Amino acid sequence: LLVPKLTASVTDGAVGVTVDAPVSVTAADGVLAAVTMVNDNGRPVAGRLSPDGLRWSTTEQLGYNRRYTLNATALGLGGAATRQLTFQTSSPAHLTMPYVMPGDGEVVGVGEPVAIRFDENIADRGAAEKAIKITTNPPVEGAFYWLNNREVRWRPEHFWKPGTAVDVAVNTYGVDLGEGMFGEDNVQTHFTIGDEVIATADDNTKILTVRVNGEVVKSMPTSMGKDSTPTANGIYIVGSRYKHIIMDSSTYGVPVNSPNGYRTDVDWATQISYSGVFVHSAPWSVGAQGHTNTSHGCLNVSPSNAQWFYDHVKRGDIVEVVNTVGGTLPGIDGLGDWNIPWDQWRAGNAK
Ligand SMILES: OC[C@H]1O[C@@H](O)[C@H](O)[C@@H](O)[C@@H]1O
Ligand SMILES: N[C@@H](CCC(=O)O)C(=O)O
Repeated sequence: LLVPKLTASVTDGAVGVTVDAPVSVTAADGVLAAVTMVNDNGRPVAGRLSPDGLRWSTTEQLGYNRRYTLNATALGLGGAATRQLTFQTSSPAHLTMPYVMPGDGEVVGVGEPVAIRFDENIADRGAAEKAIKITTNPPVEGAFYWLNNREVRWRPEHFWKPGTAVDVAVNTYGVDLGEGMFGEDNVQTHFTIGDEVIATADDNTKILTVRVNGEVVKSMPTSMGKDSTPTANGIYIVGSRYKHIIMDSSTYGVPVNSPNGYRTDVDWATQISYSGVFVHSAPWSVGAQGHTNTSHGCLNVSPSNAQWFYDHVKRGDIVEVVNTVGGTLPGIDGLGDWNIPWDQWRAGNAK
């Protein structure tokens, strides 16, 4: 009695069809007897019909800047219906690829933020935030904050609880991130929080004390930045580690040949700020470690203590510096996120 009906997720003649979602077709009062989608070159798009014959959907990534033609026929006891629909997908001016840290499957410390760094400036930060889905278990409140025009961070109010699972789905493919810039692809990463490791460098004592789940496990004499190039106070996130590295002040904005410049090969170096602070082996200053500050800002320790730090501290662990004559590490350093007050971080800066 009733003629079958076709309903597609696109309209014939549409332009700017976004490719963040599959294209589908549904039949009512009948079943789908044939569904094909081809691009402007005639090549078919992969799809799948549901077992009950009522719903077809694309099953592969749809492309930017394509003209697709969908042909569908529904058949029912009451007759047949055929439709042909042609539509154009989004045509980006630019593409941007996101890069996520930390790495997939990593175990990181209680200070590790989620980091999503785009390779282009993001004109619509809110669109980017909306496209990033963070799952936590146990669930905890967190929020986004932009360090610069390309990199956004997500973290909770307080250091993570050990044993928390964190899942990051950056679903930017087909999403307009402003001014015609679209996501180059999706990215999906997962990590876990390990032991709580917090090392405190107190300028009053010139000791760097490492605590693991609240217990003191190591007490390292240190020499921090001299009064003219002091170590900033505050909370530092542990970054990369190196068995050896050439520390080149030009990497951190300071000409080597300038008064505060340097180019030094050091062993057992753990990065704790993008501004170039490391914990590292300093055989030349062992006499001053635990007594006086001599460095350009780095936390000088002994060879054995630097190796110990390399072996026992991981990305996302915390170093807190207190009581120096320096200022406070900038919240937007790169590893300084925890120095931003929570009310300010939570409010964000997407606008
Ligand atoms: O996503 C984590 C972010 O926190 C920063 O401390 C480090 O650069 C990486 O671990 C990353 O950029
Ligand atoms: N490092 C160089 C200058 C580097 C730079 O300007 O980036 C020098 O002092 O010799």
